[PDB]
Amino acid sequence: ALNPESADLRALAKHLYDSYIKSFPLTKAKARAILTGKTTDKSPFVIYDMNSLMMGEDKEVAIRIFQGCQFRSVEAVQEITEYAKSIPGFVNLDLNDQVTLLKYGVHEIIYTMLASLMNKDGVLISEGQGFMTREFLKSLRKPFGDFMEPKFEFAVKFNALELDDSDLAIFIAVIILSGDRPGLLNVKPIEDIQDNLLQALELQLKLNHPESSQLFAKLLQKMTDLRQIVTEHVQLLQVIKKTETDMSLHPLLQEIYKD
Ligand SMILES: CC/C=C\C/C=C\C/C=C\C/C=C\C/C=C\C/C=C\CCC(=O)O
Repeated sequence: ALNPESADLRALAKHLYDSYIKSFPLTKAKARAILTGKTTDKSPFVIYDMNSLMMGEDKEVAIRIFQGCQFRSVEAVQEITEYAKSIPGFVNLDLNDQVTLLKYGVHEIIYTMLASLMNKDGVLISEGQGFMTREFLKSLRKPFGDFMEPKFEFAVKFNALELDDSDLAIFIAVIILSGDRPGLLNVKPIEDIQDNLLQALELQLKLNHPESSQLFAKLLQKMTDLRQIVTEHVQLLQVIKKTETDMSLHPLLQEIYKD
């Protein structure tokens, strides 16, 4: 009994999933397959101590690792940015609002997808070839040992929803196209787009998780969690700025944070 109205939403869902697969080299599906011994050819090298770290590379630890994450983030911003362009209506919006939606949405999206590469013990690195334990990270020199812990806590709770890539594709689209962003010139156009995006997600979740009662509301509530993650990460950098005057925060990343 898929009426003609709902039929339009499915088409949107498929389009986004398609652009999602095409913009992100390491999907949750692949991540899970690596993480759960579902292989012998895609198993990762593990880093849990200083020795394994150096035995893993095939300037100091804490700093070297931080610069690393910096490189990746910027790469992610680039991937998320290319995904944005595929969202119907996004490029058609005011150029300025396009920049605002990205600057405010990029990190909320990065933490959402990061969960895909995490389990309670650690996180995949280098496109899945490596796996760095939570303990190792939670032990790095202060205050770097506090950088990852908050994301892990999100991940663990967030992964309980058991969402797959097709679900995520729409969710992250909903995140970007949010009219309540600071400095938006024309909120209306943006809200019209989020409206059917939320309509797409709801059907998507409905059909794909017929048993999960109120999955739509549970997922939307998680959006609060992402926000706090961003908030405290920000003041964390402010500290790193002061304590490490010789460390360089990538310009692209520095531009996103003037908010
Ligand atoms: C361990 C670093 C070395 C290589 C990186 C390879 C893959 C990266 C994947 C996971 C690494 C762990 C965290 C990085 C993920 C997101 C960035 C973390 C915080 C955001 C920092 C920011 O953008 O300000």
